[PDB]
Amino acid sequence: IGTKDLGIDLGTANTLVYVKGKGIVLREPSVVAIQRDTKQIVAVGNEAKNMIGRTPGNIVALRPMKADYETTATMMKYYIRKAIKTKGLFAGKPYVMVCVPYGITAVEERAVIDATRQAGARDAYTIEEPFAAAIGANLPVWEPTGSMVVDIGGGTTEVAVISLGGIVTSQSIRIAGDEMDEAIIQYIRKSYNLMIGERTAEAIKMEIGSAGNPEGIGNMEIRGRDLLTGLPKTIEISAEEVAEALRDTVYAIVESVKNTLEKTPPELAADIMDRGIVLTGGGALLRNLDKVISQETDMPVIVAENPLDCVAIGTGKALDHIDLFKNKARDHR
Repeated sequence: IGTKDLGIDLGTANTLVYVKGKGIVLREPSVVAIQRDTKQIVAVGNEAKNMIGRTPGNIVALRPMKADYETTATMMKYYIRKAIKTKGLFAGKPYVMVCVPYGITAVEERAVIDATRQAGARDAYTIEEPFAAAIGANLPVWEPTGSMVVDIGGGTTEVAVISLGGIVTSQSIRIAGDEMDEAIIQYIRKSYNLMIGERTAEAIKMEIGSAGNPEGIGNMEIRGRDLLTGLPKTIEISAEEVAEALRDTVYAIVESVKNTLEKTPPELAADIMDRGIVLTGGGALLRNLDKVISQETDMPVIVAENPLDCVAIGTGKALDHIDLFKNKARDHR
């Protein structure tokens, strides 16, 4: 009982490790450096970032979280080892709670667990990302009343209705932050014959992006490739245009919220109408998305406190409930 148990959120962009009794102790990019020819991972996280910055050549920089067995095991080994400052004398390895995407299958869950134990966990358990998000957002997930979370990440939006320590109904769509970026890229290509890159698209979304009602958000000067001449060009784009670019993405997200509500038992949907829907993840920060989802569902919608950290916090808080997740894993044997 001397080694502190761990919760790990291996996110698409950032990895966060929660240590029982200590909180978030590790905040590192979900990045790996591999040897360009032998495809071997030579650094992880901040160490990969530092090595990339020293440009030693013969290295390739990768974001492997969108994982295969050996990459998970290698990344887990690094993060577990780095987060644990001291070991127990009689049991030097932690129990580890691993955040996994919604809809993970049984065989996949056993593979994640195996990779985590290979990485040095005494034993390992999994928790679905929207359930971790609801726990970390402080929703009353253990009570017999309905709670709703909408976790908008990079590659997926997950919607879940929670009650009594479990997901009652849920939906996941592959429409999130990455797809907002792509919609912006495609709108600018079609409207201005201009090809922008990923950095500029993300910057546009962050600086003047919104889900609707973009009054006073402002305009931005952007640079990219004139598709006629192939030379770089600068134009000014408006928050109004960006809002129109993001419309189909936003309403796909709204549709997934509605579709989940439609599959939801009436009394749980009634509870949510009363307490409100909570948005988590980086995509929850899209200006006015809460207002748009609220307007389209006639339900209260709030952005969670600490929306970027909710999943990792909930993965750590799940350590006070290991019996539940123990039982969940034995279901998926």
